[PDB]
Amino acid sequence: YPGADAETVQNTVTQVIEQNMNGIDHLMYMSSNGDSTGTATITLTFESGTDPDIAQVQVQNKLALATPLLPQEVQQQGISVEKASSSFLMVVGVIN
Amino acid sequence: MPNFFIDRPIFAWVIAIIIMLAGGLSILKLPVAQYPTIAPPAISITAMYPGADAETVQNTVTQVIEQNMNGIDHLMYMSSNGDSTGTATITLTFESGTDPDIAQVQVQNKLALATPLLPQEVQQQGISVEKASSSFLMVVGVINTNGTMNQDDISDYVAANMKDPISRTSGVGDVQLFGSQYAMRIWMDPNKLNNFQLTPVDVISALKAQNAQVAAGQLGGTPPVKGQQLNASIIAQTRLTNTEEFGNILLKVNQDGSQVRLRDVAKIELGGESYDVVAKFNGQPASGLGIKLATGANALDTANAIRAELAKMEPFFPSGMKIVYPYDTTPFVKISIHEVVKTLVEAIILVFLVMYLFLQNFRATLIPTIAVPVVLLGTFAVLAAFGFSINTLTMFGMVLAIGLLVDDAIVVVENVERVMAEEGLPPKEATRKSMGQIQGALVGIAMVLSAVFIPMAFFGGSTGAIYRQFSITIVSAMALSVLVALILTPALCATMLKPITGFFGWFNRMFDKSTHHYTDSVGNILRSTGRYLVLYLIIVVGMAWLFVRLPSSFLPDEDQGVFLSMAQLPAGATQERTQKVLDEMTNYYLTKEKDNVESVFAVNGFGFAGRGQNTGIAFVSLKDWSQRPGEENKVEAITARAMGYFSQIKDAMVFAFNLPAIVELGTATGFDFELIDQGGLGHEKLTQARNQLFGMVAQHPDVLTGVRPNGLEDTPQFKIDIDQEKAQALGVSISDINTTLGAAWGGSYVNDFIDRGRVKKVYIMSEAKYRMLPEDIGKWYVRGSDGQMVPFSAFSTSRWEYGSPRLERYNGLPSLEILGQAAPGKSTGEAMALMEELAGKLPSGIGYDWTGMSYQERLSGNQAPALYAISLIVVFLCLAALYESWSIPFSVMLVVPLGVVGALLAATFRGLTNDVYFQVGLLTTIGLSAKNAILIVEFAKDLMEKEGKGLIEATLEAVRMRLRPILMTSLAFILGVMPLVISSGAGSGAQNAVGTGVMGGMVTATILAIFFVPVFFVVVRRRFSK
Amino acid sequence: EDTPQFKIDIDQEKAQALGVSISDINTTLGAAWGGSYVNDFIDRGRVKKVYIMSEAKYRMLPEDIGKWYVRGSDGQMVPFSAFSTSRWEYGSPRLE
Amino acid sequence: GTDPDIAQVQVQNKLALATPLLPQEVQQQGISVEKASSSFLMVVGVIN
Amino acid sequence: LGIKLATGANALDTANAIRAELAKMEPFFPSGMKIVYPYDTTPFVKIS
Amino acid sequence: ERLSGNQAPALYAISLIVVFLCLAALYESWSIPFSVMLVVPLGVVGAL
Amino acid sequence: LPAGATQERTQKVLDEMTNYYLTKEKDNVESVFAVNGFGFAGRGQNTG
Ligand SMILES: CCCCCCCCCCCCCCCCCCCCCCC(=O)O[C@H](COC(=O)CCCCCCCCCC)COP(=O)(O)OC[C@H](O)CO
Repeated sequence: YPGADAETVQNTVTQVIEQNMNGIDHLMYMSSNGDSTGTATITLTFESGTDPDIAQVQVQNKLALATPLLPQEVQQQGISVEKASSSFLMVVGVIN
Repeated sequence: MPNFFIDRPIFAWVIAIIIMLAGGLSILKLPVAQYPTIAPPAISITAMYPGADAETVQNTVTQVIEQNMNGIDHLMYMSSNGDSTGTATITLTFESGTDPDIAQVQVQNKLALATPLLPQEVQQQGISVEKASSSFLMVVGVINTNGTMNQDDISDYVAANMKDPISRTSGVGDVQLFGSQYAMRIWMDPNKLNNFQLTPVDVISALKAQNAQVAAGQLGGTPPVKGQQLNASIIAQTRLTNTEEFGNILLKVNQDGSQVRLRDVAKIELGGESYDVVAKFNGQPASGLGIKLATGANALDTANAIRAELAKMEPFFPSGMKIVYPYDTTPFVKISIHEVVKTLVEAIILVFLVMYLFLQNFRATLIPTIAVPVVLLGTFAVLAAFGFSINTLTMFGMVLAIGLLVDDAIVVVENVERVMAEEGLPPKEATRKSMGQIQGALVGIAMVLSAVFIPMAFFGGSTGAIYRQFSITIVSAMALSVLVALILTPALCATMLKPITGFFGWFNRMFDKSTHHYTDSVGNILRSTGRYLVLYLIIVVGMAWLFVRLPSSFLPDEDQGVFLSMAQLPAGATQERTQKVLDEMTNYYLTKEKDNVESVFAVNGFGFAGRGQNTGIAFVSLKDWSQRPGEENKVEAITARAMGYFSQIKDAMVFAFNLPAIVELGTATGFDFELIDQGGLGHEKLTQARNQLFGMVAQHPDVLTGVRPNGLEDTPQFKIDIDQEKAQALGVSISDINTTLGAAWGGSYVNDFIDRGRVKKVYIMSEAKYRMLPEDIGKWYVRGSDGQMVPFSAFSTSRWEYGSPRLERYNGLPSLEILGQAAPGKSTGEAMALMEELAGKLPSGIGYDWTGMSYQERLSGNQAPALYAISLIVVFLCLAALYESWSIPFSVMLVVPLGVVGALLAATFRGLTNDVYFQVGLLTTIGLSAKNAILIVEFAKDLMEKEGKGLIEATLEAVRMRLRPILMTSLAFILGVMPLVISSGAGSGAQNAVGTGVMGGMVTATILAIFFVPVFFVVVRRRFSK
Repeated sequence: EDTPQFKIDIDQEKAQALGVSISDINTTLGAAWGGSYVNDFIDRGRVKKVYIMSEAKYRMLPEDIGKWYVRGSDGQMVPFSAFSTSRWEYGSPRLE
Repeated sequence: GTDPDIAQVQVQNKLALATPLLPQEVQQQGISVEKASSSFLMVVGVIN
Repeated sequence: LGIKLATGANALDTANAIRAELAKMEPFFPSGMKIVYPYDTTPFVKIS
Repeated sequence: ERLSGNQAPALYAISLIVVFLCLAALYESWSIPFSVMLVVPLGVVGAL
Repeated sequence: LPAGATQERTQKVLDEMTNYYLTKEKDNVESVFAVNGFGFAGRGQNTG
């Protein structure tokens, strides 16, 4: 949500998406945040053994219902759904 | 195996304990729902194009979406319709068993690719893809008692506060809000706009600018300057949030310098997104929440959680705002589950009582009491393993299977008791000898019942799913009953039973004399076997007569506590007239039926055939069943009385009806006929062909009855057509004219604004009084090139034309859905064939097709007889295997007509139909009668072989030994099913359908088999001897 | 933790008093201070972005706001000082 | 062994992020993400 | 129409479905029309 | 970690019950499993 | 770094950290890849 702050992002984007992203099968918890650059991140952790592909499909389905309620700028920018990990496998530094 | 566990009772107890633990854990972890997924997955696409008519919607939205629905797997058919409110609906029905999530995501992906082609207004509104085959667990209506705030305020309150807690409640898989949050509504005034020489184009342009977001950047952001110390984020927010701020928008500055603010040419206030629908609850403004149960969630727990949350939020509501529950399916589910559990417990108690009456000792009676619960718990564990739930179908499957379980336990225990009493053996040796007489029969019967029930699970469609629930439940129960009969009950008989005047003396003497008389009767019958084969043929002919003359059905209608009633005013009727009609309906319901009706949720501007201002609905909710005694207080009687009253309303076509048995599905009665346009003949030609077909079906009242459309007829419309020559001569752009007309009379969604931390729409539309009559077109002016104001009457012409308020398509072609049902006493197949024949005489370029229920009927009719043939062949092969002969099985397959006769007689006399419960009851009756015949024939054959007895002597001994367990099982099952037959309370339609057929079948089978099976055995043995 | 935020308020009434468009003000501020991604170009056979932004030394201090001029309706330049004011307020750079 | 449904879902999800950058003519014409190959199963000629 | 096969689909089932779909279209063809099949790879599978 | 700590006791209870049932089934008695199931506290004390 | 810190101060702190790792822990530490302006707790010029 370019040009927004944390409060506006939380009120108008993260809160709207969180409402619909709820009741998905094998959902265990979800934590979201929005920074001063206008970016909202919502992370949904599912039960162990859940199929990540079907989980992503359901997340996409629920999110698409929540899209028409967001600010038009968010629609223009686009919303990306992809499986997430926290820790790096490796870092490949390059020097001269 | 029985001999293995006769000497190892502890291992049998360990197995029983494992089964009990698995069943208890599964019961603790099984979902509870009224019904499972029956209807095929249907995904619905909804697109809103405000201010548009049916042709505009169909041409700009529905046609474009329908042309881009390629590469979606397992698609059965597709239908759509765009109504005059500006809403386009496209429904994609997929083959049964399709993954709903995959289907929905595929549809969404195709629509996301095909969205850039839609009008900017449709894209800005948003297109919704969602599952349409789901049903609402409950509807939570929120009303106002004081009468301070209208329904827009209530909808905003529920959206802002009540949606989040309800959505995050455990088990709530989806929450749908009936209504919408606020929206800044701007009501323009043409007189004032012309006063300052302005246009709705100018208001749209001056509203789009303000309330934008600026990426103001960052103070000291990278790449910095060497030595920077402070880094801060710049926040530039020129936002508008109040009505006063919106009224301060500047549109013009006159020559003298004065400023023309927005409030000078408009009335700005907070309103609703749309005003099409007005919902009331007993006459008060209301909103609502459509709560849908999740996947694998417990319905009762979810309902309790929702109620607890709503009660928690009660103290914080505004003044005089309360919660009401017009619709709720939890009380019915709870009553049904309790009734089934009570039936099972009563069946176990009755088994105990009959066992003590006949065997006369407590040690024997305790054994079935231990055996049957083990089988039930194992059945629950198996259901859990198969992904099933605890719903009406599986519960009634258990109730129907409670006959096989008690039959198995009774057979084993009674055989052991008879062996002990007659041969004077100890319990262990008597059990070992007894299990050697029936252990092969139990396996043969397991195979035979598997063959009888499994093929029923291979049907297709909605009926396929309904039959699969019953088939899996009953087959699992029977398999566990047979496994337990070979493992546990032999051990219990070996260890528990002890070696072997008054009322019991009298009963014993009476039963001994009865058995003597019965054996004498059978002996007399076997001397004239030829005479009684004619009686068997007469009975079979009567069975065929009753079966052909028995009306067919799908499921019995039930009193769920609620029913519907919808009005339909003539074409052109407005919202006030429909509200008057709905108020009359509500007054009738709350005055005449005050002792039956608890609330009326009158939804104005809504409908099922088609939305509009001239239609309405009322979800009448009745009181608790305990407050509605008698048949006069049920839903059917209330509906009939209302129909009697509503026929006098000479203002609308008001008629009430009950809900379907499965709301997920539709009526499921009659046929669904679509009249497609396969030659591009237009709407007029298609309507003429539909009228011609209606004229044709009117000539066959004996085959087709109640054939009617499922859509709205053509209605008058106001045609205003701009004149290009005059518009250009006066220097008026067509874009300006179209924007002015659309924004003034249909409304425009300009941009959004942030109020109380929520992004809310901004709408501009004319004030009500300036867009009501054809004479109001001349009140609106559009600015010319030179700055002069030109009225719509100087370059436009107006006339009244005709057009459809709701257009339809089927599989991408224009369509006209036609509904109806077959005349009494005629199968729906004949009505479908007649409709196909009559639709073939219609003009060239006009086709047809069958949708929904008719689709499923074709699919299942393609399957009906092959499964029966396979079942019969497999049963015959299993019986030939068991009896070691190709001819003996016919003495066991000829008992099938015996129980069916009784089932048909009971259904006919009681005036029931051939619904699904009837078929399942028939199958269980056939299975149990076949079990009895199998045991009789096997005992006779074993006597005739091992002990070298004669044919007649062996038959007589077999029937004498088998009489008692047959009577015990029949009495126990009949008594255990009698409450279902007599039940007439809540959800008693399914109970009666399940119980009456079973009771009649058991009565006739018990009376007839004991006298006919020996006849069949003797005749077959005589015929095929050498 | 909470960070200072340089809130700048645009007096629209004064903006039209001097004949300066709000759209022009927004575009000038965004492009000058936050940088604007205009379009792409081909660099050695790879598509890369084109960015426009103020030089570092002109977007550092709060008084650098008044160094930026926006053309009025009649073609006369107007500084941001003539139709805007700014203040410092605290806020959260990232809410959770 | 890859699931074609999930493969198409992921491909289209990644495409949805690049679509805003494409020209307007491309989007107006319409982008299609089919799960098929370069070879033809069959051809159905129609003549008068 | 050059028909391609969705990945993971059965060629013979798809060909049967297409040939059954066309049978619903022939009745409405304007006089002179005729469906001709100049290329098909499923008959080889069936006959082999 | 909280989930593991919460579900630890049920694991021990079900494991002990299953071992007792298996011993009773194998040894055809309710008393020999008891004689064998009283030795578990003698190993757990050592582990602790 | 404190709220409102700039890139230079974070880079100075990261340089201190790298110098410590490569001087005090030169026996155990082999390489330090200091990324300025990046973190797992949100982005910013005060983080590294
Ligand atoms: C202790 C635990 C025990 C648990 C046991 C549970 C077992 C339950 C398993 C049940 C699993 C079924 C799920 C399937 C669901 C998808 C079905 C798809 C529909 C199409 C099928 C039509 C068909 O395939 O149906 C005909 C096919 O055969 C048959 O039913 C087979 C009959 C099986 C007999 C079993 C006997 C076992 C005892 C032997 C000792 C073919 O005929 P068609 O119906 O296709 O059409 C006919 C027209 O000629 C053309 O239309």
